[PDB]
Amino acid sequence: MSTKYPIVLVHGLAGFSEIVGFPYFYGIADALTQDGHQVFTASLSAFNSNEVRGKQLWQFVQTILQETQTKKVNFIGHSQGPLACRYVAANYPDSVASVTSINGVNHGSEIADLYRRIIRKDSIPEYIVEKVLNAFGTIISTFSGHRGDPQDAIAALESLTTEQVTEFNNKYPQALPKTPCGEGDEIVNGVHYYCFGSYIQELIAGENGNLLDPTHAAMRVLNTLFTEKQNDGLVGRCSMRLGKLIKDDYAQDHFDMVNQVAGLVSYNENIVAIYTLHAKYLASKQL
Ligand SMILES: [Ca+2]
Ligand SMILES: [Cl-]
Repeated sequence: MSTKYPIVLVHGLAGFSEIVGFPYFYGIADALTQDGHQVFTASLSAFNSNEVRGKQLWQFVQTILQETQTKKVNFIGHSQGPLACRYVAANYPDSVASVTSINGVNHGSEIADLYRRIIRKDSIPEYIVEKVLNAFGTIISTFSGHRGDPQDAIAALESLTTEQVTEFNNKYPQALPKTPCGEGDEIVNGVHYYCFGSYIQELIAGENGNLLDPTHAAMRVLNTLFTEKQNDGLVGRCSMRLGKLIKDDYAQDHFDMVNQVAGLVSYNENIVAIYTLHAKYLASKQL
């Protein structure tokens, strides 16, 4: 069961593989190709708007469609990636077979909102300020070797705020939940939409691998700062919703759902198998 249309993995941290030394979707393109699927990876700019990432993505896809002569692509995006995918699907539906959003910031990130308030010097209790700053420094240091300037992250997190995703969502409403925390239509203008998510949970005798992953400790701290108690450290469970829900109750953090860092995840969960099973599902729908 390989897909009719090529899979395009989409993320919003262009430069990751060059700076960090391994792919953002850790182990995923390899496993999908072992299974017979055509796989591309689109790495889009972190420091740009969602619209501008969507335009970069279209240029990427137009380019691969010329060569595969396949007409359409199946997008699999994580975090900011789905917003760029949504842009291409809304604009160029005849070129998009599906959009699959994995822990997408589809309605905004409470942590991005909080970081913005910090940079604006709103009155935030200092203990909250330190939790955010220290988690970001730990994440940024784990991947890049430097903790960064806290104004380093601004250009990136701005496009993930509830404000800026709301504005995006007004222009590109396709497949968005109607009800608070609902599902969207599976098919809009011929494009199939699917979503996956996860949230941090205290269950038994994990977390195993993740005990060695500094990003997981950062996510666990960030998790405590949200009004939405079910979240993945960066995005609240309901904010991830787009199109048809597949599964959103994995006990995983935001990074874990891309098998990071370096395959350190909770509970010896096989994250790559989430992606390979989903590819077979897409193929099963003649995509
Ligand atoms: Ca992890
Ligand atoms: Cl990458």
